Amino acid sequence: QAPIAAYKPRSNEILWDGYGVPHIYGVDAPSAFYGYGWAQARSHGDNILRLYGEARGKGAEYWGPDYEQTTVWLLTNGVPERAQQWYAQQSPDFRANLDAFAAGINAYAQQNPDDISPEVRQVLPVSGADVVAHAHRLMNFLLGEANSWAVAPGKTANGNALLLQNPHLSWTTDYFTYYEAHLVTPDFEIYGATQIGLPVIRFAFNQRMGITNTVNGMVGATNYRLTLQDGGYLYDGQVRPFERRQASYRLRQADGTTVDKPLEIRSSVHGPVFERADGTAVAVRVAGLDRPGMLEQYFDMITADSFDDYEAALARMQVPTFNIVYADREGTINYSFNGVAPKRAEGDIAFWQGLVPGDSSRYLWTETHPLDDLPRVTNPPGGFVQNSNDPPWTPTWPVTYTPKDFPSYLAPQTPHSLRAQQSVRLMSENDDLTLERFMALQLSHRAVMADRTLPDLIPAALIDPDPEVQAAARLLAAWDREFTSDSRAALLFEEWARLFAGQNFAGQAGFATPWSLDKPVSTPYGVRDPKAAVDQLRTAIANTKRKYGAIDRPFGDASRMILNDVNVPGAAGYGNLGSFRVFTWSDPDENGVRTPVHGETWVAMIEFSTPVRAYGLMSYGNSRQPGTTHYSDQIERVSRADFRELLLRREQVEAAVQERTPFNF
Ligand SMILES: [Ca+2]
Repeated sequence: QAPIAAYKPRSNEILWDGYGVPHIYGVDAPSAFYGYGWAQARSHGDNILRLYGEARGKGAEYWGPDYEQTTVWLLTNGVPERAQQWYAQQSPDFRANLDAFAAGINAYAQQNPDDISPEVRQVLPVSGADVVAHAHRLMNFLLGEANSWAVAPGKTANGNALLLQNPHLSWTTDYFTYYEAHLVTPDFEIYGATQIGLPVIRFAFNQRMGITNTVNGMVGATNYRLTLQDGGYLYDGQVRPFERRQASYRLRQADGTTVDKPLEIRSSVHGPVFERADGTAVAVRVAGLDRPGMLEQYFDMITADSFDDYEAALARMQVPTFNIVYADREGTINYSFNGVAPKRAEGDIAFWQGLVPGDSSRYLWTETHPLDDLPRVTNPPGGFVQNSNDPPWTPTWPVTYTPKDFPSYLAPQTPHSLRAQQSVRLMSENDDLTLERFMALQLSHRAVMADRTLPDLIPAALIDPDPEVQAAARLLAAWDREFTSDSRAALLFEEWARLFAGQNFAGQAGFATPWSLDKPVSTPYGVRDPKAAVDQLRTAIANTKRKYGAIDRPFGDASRMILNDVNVPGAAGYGNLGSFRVFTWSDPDENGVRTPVHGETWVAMIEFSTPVRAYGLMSYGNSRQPGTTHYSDQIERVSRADFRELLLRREQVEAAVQERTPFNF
């Protein structure tokens, strides 16, 4: 009935487990934030310092030409200055948490100067405002894939909600690195993953509740085509002069000196002006520049004492983008299509994504939608919600709204990917779910596109006079259509699909029966032009041999996951082919070996039983500092889908501790 007793820390300490996951215990909130900053510095200090240096607008100054483009971009959009403003505009209690986090990073570096790379030492000390700037850059001035599931009690065997956290970002891009951690104070507990440098956990759960995120592509900014005339720009039939402001920055030279570079910032009524290569003057207008509370909003959301508290925090509209999914031990699940969306009187999403006329107040929006204007689903009749980056039109099944219920500029009405179709199928078709079964369904790696095309392609290919084309057809026909390590037909099938549906597998032109929202998990279907498709198979056969050495190389012999000296077989594949579990394989090297560019990173599954039970893995480990043993130590488990029990209970943490860091704050 009531959740288990909350632990009351009596001293400040980090207890590290065998995978480099910090469990940070603080006697108050600022102590916990300090421990967290320390931990992030230990695990990811070099890259965090680099990113903070950038968000300062000092990339060019610290590291030179390779960082200049970002510096100009951030200074033109006023990022470092606005961050100072946002910092001052924080509530006093939350500002103190940001200060403690920064102090934690500084203290780590001070105590361990040998762990900080020479190039990023000049960044120190860091400040609460540096923290705010990085978050500002990440959310506003930086598409990524993810899956998300929440399952209501009545859909489960035990009667407790289930939650999947499953973001698919790059395995290399530094600011997209996820980090796993656990924070405990007398007043709250949070477990989960977040991007390095963020002082709040974005993929969080505790004994009461949890949330996950996916990219919705919230159209938060407008690009306005300006009509230049007589030194200014035409607007409402009149010539307006630009606002002009002289700035400057330092650029590091090869000889270690810096050089002063002038930067003129021009602005129209819309916002700062950029000149494109072709000569088009474009004004960029970003919504939600006046929303300083995004970090505190996430923090209040994840530490909410009830669903009502959660929703009230969400409704602050300080988080500019993202689909957000929620579940709790009380049994509530919710999907929210979130972000800061301008109110507009006309135009669909395509109009607002292109260049909008910058010559008229007709297109100058000034207000944004409250939470209640955006697509949301709570405790639907189907007993689940999902999003796999599909437009928000099948977040549950049966649906609870249609496209007509919302302004046409909020979200597209384009065909749902085969991954998103699988997502809906896997939840809706299963009842009486256990955590074990939930996890088994997460591993789904079906070549759904093969189900949609092979029935037409095979017989067409078998009538080709080329015996090699015939052999390829039989190879494809014998395939179980799963992306398993041992599959001899999967690589060939991918190569054919690159032609049939484009290099991203999203092309629609080749199906016989087009996608339809009336049949949203069984269209598109069929091969429109079978003879043409056979010609594509012919080309694909040559492509497969060239890339991999044969038409029947085992999928997991070519597809490997390789970190340090760990090299294990791959399984699952591209989302747009229908694989739910995603590994976006790179192009092969000269030996036909390829690895994930993006895909599964932080993967966690939580049952809100009492106490909660949760399992997870992090593909690229919990640290990327040179010399760490916690980079390649999880990938072998990933290759066998061997998830770790995630440990939130004090006795569990104490039994797993491999390193103890007492701290003072
Ligand atoms: Ca050390």
